[PDB]
Amino acid sequence: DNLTDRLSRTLRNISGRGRLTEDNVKDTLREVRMALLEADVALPVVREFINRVKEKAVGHEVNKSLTPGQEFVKIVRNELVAAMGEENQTLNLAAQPPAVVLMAGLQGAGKTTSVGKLGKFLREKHKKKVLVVSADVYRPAAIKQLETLAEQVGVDFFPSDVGQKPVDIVNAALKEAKLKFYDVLLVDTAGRLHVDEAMMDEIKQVHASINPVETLFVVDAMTGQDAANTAKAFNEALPLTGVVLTKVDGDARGGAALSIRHITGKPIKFLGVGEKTEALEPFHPDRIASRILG
Ligand SMILES: Nc1nc2c(ncn2[C@@H]2O[C@H](COP(=O)(O)OP(=O)(O)O)[C@@H](OP(=O)(O)OP(=O)(O)O)[C@H]2O)c(=O)[nH]1
Ligand SMILES: [Mg+2]
Repeated sequence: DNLTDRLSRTLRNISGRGRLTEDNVKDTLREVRMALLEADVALPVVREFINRVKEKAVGHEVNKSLTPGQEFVKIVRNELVAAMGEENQTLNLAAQPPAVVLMAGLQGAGKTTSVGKLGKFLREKHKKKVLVVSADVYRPAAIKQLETLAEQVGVDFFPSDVGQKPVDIVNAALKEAKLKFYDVLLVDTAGRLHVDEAMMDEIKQVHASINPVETLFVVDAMTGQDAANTAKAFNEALPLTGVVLTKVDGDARGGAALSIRHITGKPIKFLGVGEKTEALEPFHPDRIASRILG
């Protein structure tokens, strides 16, 4: 990423210094603010991050250590993690089976792909008997896409077709999920390229009839700051439990990851890091912060 190089260079010079002047701390923070802003991180997030470092990096606290540069570096890390999220947020599949995970996103965010990815993760790493279904009757080849995905990853597919109504489709799928003791039902959805009441009304009807335990917004990382604004929109119309940030491999900037948790107020739970089925990665903020700073 270009954020990783910029921050790592700015921090590296400070680490060696055995004492940091207040001007030295202020100058380094201005360079950090520019790097995050250049990475499409939202100003509300950058502003709060810089203020939190400044308060904790007062020279008295930083200069007390024998490695003041090191102490400053590791404040920046701690506050980056705080912005990206709280520890690891997982899906609650511990409630009454079947566990319904309803997935939303605008078209091309990668929700259908992510449906597959998640089903492989739940069966392989959690030994969950999984069933998936598609309420995207607007594109026919889409339903097939899920079907093909479901066999590559080894979950079960509940069939649907163009003529039928999304509410009827998920009601059938839950009924069936109960009858064969499935652990989770993942429910794919249609996307409209914009968060419009047309899209929200359909999701909220599905959502209402099927009481999902997790509502996951799939958002595309290479839309940068829009990802947070798009998810803040869906969240305002129908509350989210988690976000899946897809196409992280190609962004090369970041910012959606730093921005989503604080703009939306809900966590990034998963992270799409490849076109392949294996490329789903639970979101651990500590690991991401470490990579950004080296
Ligand atoms: N690099 C990368 N790509 C991802 C990731 N997740 C999804 N994609 C890509 O997103 C594209 C759209 O996926 P869909 O699953 O159809 O998205 P949708 O359900 O929201 O409509 C796919 O591209 P496609 O159909 O192969 O081509 P195109 O649609 O991009 O033209 C897929 O390969 C990811 O984590 N990393
Ligand atoms: Mg689709």
